[PDB]
Amino acid sequence: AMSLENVAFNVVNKGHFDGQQGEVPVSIINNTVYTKVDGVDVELFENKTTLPVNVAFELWAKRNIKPVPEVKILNNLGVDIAANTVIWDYKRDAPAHISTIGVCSMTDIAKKPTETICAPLTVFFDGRVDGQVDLFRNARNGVLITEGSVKGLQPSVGPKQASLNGVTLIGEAVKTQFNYYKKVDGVVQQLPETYFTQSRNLQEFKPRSQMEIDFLELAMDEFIERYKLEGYAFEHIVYGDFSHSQLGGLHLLIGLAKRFKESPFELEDFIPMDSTVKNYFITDAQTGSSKCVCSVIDLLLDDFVEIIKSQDLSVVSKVVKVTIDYTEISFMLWCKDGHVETFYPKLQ
Amino acid sequence: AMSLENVAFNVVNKGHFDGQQGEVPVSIINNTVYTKVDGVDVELFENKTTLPVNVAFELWAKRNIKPVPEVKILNNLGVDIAANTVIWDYKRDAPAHISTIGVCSMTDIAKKPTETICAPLTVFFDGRVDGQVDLFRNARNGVLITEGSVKGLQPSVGPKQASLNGVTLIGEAVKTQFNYYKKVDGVVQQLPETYFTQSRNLQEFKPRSQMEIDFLELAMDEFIERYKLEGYAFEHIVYGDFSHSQLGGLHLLIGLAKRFKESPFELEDFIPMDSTVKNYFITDAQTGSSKCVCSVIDLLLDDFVEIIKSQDLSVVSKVVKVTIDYTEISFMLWCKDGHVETFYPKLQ
Amino acid sequence: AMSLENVAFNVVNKGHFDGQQGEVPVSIINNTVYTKVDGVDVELFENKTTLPVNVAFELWAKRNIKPVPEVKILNNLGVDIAANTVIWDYKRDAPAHISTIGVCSMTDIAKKPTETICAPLTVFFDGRVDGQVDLFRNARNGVLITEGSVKGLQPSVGPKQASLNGVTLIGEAVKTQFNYYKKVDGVVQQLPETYFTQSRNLQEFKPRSQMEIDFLELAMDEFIERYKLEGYAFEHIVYGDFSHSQLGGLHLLIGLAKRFKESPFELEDFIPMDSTVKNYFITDAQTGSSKCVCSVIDLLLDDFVEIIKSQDLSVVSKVVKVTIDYTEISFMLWCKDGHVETFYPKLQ
Amino acid sequence: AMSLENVAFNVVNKGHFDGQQGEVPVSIINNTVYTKVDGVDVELFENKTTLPVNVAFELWAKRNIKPVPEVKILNNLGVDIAANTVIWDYKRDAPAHISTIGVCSMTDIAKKPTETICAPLTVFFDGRVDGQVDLFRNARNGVLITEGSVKGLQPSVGPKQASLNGVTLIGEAVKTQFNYYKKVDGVVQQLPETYFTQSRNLQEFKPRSQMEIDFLELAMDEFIERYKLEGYAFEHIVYGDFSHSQLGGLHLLIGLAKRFKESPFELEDFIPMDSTVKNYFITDAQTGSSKCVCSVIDLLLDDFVEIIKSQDLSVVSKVVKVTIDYTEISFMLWCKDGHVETFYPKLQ
Amino acid sequence: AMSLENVAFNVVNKGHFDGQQGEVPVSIINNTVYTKVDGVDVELFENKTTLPVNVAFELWAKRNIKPVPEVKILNNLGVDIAANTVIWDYKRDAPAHISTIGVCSMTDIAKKPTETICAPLTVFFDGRVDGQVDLFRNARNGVLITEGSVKGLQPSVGPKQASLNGVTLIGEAVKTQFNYYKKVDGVVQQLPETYFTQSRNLQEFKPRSQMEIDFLELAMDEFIERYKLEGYAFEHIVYGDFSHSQLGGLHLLIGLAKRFKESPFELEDFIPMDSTVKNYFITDAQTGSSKCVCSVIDLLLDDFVEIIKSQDLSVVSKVVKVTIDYTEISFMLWCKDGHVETFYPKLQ
Ligand SMILES: CC(=O)Nc1cc(C)[nH]n1
Ligand SMILES: CC(=O)Nc1cc(C)[nH]n1
Repeated sequence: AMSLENVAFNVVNKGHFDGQQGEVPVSIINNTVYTKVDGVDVELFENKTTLPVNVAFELWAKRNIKPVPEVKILNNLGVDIAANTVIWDYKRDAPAHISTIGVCSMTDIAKKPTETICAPLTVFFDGRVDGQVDLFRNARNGVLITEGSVKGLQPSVGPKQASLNGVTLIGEAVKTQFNYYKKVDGVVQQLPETYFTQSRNLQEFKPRSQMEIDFLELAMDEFIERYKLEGYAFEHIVYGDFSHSQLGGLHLLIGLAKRFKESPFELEDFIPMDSTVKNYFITDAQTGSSKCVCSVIDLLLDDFVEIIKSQDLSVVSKVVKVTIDYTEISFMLWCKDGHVETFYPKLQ
Repeated sequence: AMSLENVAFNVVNKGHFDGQQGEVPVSIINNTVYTKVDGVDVELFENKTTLPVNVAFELWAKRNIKPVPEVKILNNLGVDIAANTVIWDYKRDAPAHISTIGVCSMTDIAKKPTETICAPLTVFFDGRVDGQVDLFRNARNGVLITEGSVKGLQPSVGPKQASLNGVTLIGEAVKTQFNYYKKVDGVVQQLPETYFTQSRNLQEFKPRSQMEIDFLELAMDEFIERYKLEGYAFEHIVYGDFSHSQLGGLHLLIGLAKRFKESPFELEDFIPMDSTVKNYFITDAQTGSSKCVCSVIDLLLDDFVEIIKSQDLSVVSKVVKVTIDYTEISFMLWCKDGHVETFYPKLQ
Repeated sequence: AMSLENVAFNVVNKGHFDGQQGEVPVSIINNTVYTKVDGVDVELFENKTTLPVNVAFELWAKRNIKPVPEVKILNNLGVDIAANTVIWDYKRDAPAHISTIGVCSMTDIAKKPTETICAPLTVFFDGRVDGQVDLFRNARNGVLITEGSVKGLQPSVGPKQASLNGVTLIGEAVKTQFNYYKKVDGVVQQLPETYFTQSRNLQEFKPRSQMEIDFLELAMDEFIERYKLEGYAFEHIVYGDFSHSQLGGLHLLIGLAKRFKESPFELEDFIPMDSTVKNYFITDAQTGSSKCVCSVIDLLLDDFVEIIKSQDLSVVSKVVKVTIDYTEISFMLWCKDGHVETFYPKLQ
Repeated sequence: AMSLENVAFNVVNKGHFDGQQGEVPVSIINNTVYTKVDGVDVELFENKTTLPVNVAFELWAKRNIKPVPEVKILNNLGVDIAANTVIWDYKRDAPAHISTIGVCSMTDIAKKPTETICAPLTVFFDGRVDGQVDLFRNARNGVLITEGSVKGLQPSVGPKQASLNGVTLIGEAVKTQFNYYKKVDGVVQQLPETYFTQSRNLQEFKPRSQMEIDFLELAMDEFIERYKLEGYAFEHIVYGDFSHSQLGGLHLLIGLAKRFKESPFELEDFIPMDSTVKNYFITDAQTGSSKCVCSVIDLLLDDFVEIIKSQDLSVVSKVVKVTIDYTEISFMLWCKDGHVETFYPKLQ
Repeated sequence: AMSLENVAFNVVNKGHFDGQQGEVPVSIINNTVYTKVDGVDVELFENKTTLPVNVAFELWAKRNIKPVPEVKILNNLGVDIAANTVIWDYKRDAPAHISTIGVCSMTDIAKKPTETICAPLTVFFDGRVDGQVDLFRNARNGVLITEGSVKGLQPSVGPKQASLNGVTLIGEAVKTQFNYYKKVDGVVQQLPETYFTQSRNLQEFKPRSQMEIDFLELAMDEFIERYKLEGYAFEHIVYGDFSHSQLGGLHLLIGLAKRFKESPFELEDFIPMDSTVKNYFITDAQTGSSKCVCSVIDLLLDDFVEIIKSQDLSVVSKVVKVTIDYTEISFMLWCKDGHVETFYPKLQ
């Protein structure tokens, strides 16, 4: 017996949908769900989605509360829908996928991912749930995550981090590093060798290597000297150039983190969604240097150094393609006299 | 197990709330309730009330579908709340009363009208439902309707008409004429002698007496001659004066009905609610004669004639009070040289 | 170059989307689209759909303005989507189908119905548009309408009427009677023998046979005598019984039309959508007789007489299935001593 | 002369409703109130309540701007309505009570708390306002606060802190510690002996005793040794266990504050309201340890130690009831072999 | 070809409107603009203005992204509209001006500021754009900013700071200090000699002189001794008096910044807009001292000291007028026995 009042009862008593029996009084006003608590209305949910308020409330209550892949990974792997769960996208305050399978009567296209309506969609399967590995084997298109070996299936070790209730973390009390598998048209696809983005924040950035510790603690010229980075334009690409009206370079998150500790700046997230490469309209508060579209990627500095040092520097300009988070990221590489001028995630 | 989906199931399958088990998918968008029917959304309800959309939907689904007293009668009798029913006010597209008793968890102040929260409120009791005559006996304040006699209690015969699903009618297949009883502080009141308004429409007006048939069929001067109405200003009060910029008189619905058959006119219902006296901003389309506040009452022409002929015509101006639909209606009576100049429901 | 301003320009200048170049200023406020005309805002569209206002505006502007099958026919034939058109559902003030093909970038699942996304969906094809008969030949699932014959394919003659801009009519200046073809999994189906509903209105009902003329002009007992209908409960089923609180029978639109000419009544369309059988909460204004769920079908009286006269009257109660508008309609048949007691479209 | 424009004038010129004469131009759009300031609209208020925008604006403008009891105290004391003031609930961005007395024409149930409509409600009275102590003496149900002695009335010394414009504080320039009194059915009730919650925040937590200073500065094992807390499960209850997928214990705010200084974590306030015990869906960012419903109380560590040390530890499981903020708080006490296993505010 | 989809394409690809060709799918729901990105809706803009959502979206996309005068300066100079640009007011999340010139078809009153509709309005002109100095010379009313000399026009050196994408800053990589010019009724007006407010924040306040460094680092009595400020009531005016229920003085931002480092407090910005003098409802969290209307100005402490030391202290009370940000600011000066009691920006 699925109902708005039962979903609300579960949120109030269990912190989320937990299949418990019960009902609480609910009032819906505009895009907000309230419940009566001792005569007064208490807000349970504000709809920030393009779905009807009561439908979005139910999908949010039915969100997966285990560590799940970050939405950028699912998107890069072509995931269209999840099997019998909701992957909540905390970057967008919305369900990661339009439709559901066995979750909500309003958004369900099927009750089971074995229904033929699901065959053309890449269904997300979670091996931690009974029967989901078998459902992936029977699925025409799909992405599977597991905590271990699936007999005969060649795995892809994914990122160390996962999203647990919107908190991206590397698990200590829980497992966040999964094996990934993908099928396209009934055929298991070999996932490519890839780098992974680190998913760090500007305000709580922590270094994850000796090189990263040295970047944050050492001065620009001594770091470049220590890591033999002369001629690789790190002064522009990583540290950033704030001397002209147009802000130069600044494409690695660690470079923004170093700058942030000294001088504040505004980052306008004009397409707010989870993605491997992020685009910001940046305004440096100290200098007034700005850039409408500043592409930023959070790679471990060692990974970025390996990528830039593995390029041929004899061409004026060329597209450099790098697999990051399972997707092909195009970078624009500009050279002059055998040295780098700039290297940035190519603005499509 | 009360729920939005269960209320919606009942509306879809039973035409209203009928206590049936079942659920249908629902979507709420702004003030509208939809249900999914074969992949597409179908509108079930548009909220025109000041209550939350899902709460108003439930009270409307739980509306009384038997002939009930017209809201103007309940209001005139001081009814605050109904016992275990919702009197739906079709003039306002809203519940007639703010709160409920044993109807909806969001609006309920009590489950049974015997709860002490109900003692100071005039509760409406319906003798057609088992135990309601007995609950009126135990209630401090209340109004009771019955189809037959109540032992020891003398009845007040109500109007012939009742509202059945928003259609005011005099029943032939159902009883619409009720016996009324009222208690104030545990004491059964003596309800006053009263006239009743006829609750007719302008577009489907039917005469209910030989005098009314004669008013509609005869010319003004011969009707006044036949019923000895000279000096009673019916030319102004009932027929209406459309010769000046300000529309004169026209306070009886039968007079508006007679005019409507010949020439159309606009009636702006600027306070849309059920009331004994209605106020309209009228604009006569043929002449351009108009009046911002034209008070209109639908009395049987014989009743209006009895009222006007029972007045002292020796005073220039005075307030004439008449019990109509159990309430005191003030009329302004203007006389000159022993004859009526005007007589209208006093705009206060 | 598709845009809101271009869609609005087409509506203002062409009465609908006509592929014309141009832009007009637009303002969107809540669910309404306005355009500036000489300094003031003029309403172009009010969104009554569950889609975003600008998306619904575009689909409505791009509606098919030729006579098209009534939505009840398309639904009964399992149509999921239309090829390169929008079938506007005027009963719901919304698009008949969730998604589009080659119509609007927000709702398109494909640009051409030959895309593999369309293969599992029953696509509606219109033989009056070039290449659509050929696209039906290549489609896995679909419904085709034509004005003439299709080589090798045997046709199913559809209803005489079609919907032209929301007006259901039998064409004189345009063709409204189509040949129907349907394919399921690449195989041209044999469409079943079917009756068709007449799609008439209560307020403008016209008889379409001598029997129907006789039903409307003759008295109940002489019509039943003339057409040898004794023992078939037409007094209850067709004419209606208004003598008890629950309105008896009244399931044929012609019976409601005959009643409507004499006495008015309220029909509450509680599931407002196009369907072969309609359900109304009816309240007879004259008697006060009412029914929460009164199923009404508009069959030609001759067709209804053929159906009822082709039934075995020896069973107390049974389900009678009749193909109407290509769908299986279940009727409940109740008999006693070899005569009909009642026969109604089964409320399920 | 109460008006929207006058309320807006007071907000603009006095910072709140101050009974001043004047009007400013106002525009209402959706749930926001604006005023024209030199040709442009400036936002004065955004309605986050379930009341109409103009009504909520007026109640917020008419909010009590003196230190008042925290809403959790008023709720625990059964307060239904306030006499001639609005207690604004800053946790909910809404009025603490549905109705008013002598405040706003839309929400007023009475002008004076002596009206019989108020007799069944527990009215809040403020002794700092002339005549309110006398109104409490005449009230059938009520809660009174005073800054001093009321002759013959036995007082209850309340918490040190009060809310002043949504800032909970212990007054230095103003008095925040009141005497509390309560009446139920005309009878003055003896308020129970109680502990009080400290109303601290996680981000600005300050210790209020030597034990609390020692908890925050000392390591877990030396604090437990110093205060003889061996066998009382403080490692689980207060410090928290982050080693398993389900976060263990962590029910005292001081324990969360200590953790917060070292590692950040997410606290989802899924029922956002003021209450003695708060429930959070917690996700520890460092470990990934989480709990859907983690009940947290802010007791002074000395008070919590007194409570836990005053319990019999010979039973496996039992409900321990403790008066906190005038209300009975149930705790679940789990013991094994004479030692505590867990002790938490019982999830109802 | 201006369109909603083209504006959205520019925002997605260029970070703002940049005149680029292209379209992206857009959905408008209530007051939010979304775009489809790989099947899911991503929020591009939330309308906080009183304009229609699509119109506000376009004006925000077309905002001036160069350093522009702060809105408080434009308002103080009487600016009504901008020539061929939108000055976005980040304090109000809205356009600084109601109408536009050559920007958006919905808000344009003209395409060029030379149109006679513009003659009575004070048009803002930007000398950094070709032809704008000439348009100011031809304009009847206007305000011009330049980065240099305009032949024959006497300049006014404006504030050092400008707003760049809502970040107020003193430019290093860009010029933020402009020359200002104003015309009223075809006549160039001499701008008055003025002080400028410093436009600092409470949370990131930095001193801009040795006196300001000394105010923040020295104790109250030694700063007053060092700068010979005895008898000038800085203890009240600048430092603030938190000893009584009504918070005394505290009218200089530097005084609030000094207090903020020690004890937190709530500043309610009840008229949220950019202005030379700001009014806050302040509540000191430590003491509970509060003031409904606390006028605060951010003057450099040296400028405030010069103003207060340039006043005659022999009158009990008088209005002191000071030009600040080109506007006349009235201050109330209260003296006793030749010493200052209080000096505050006069509450109108
Ligand atoms: C006070 C009171 O007598 N109420 C009654 C009596 C009866 C017979 N019905 N209701
Ligand atoms: C399967 C199939 O034969 N479809 C056809 C054939 C023709 C002549 N039209 N459509």
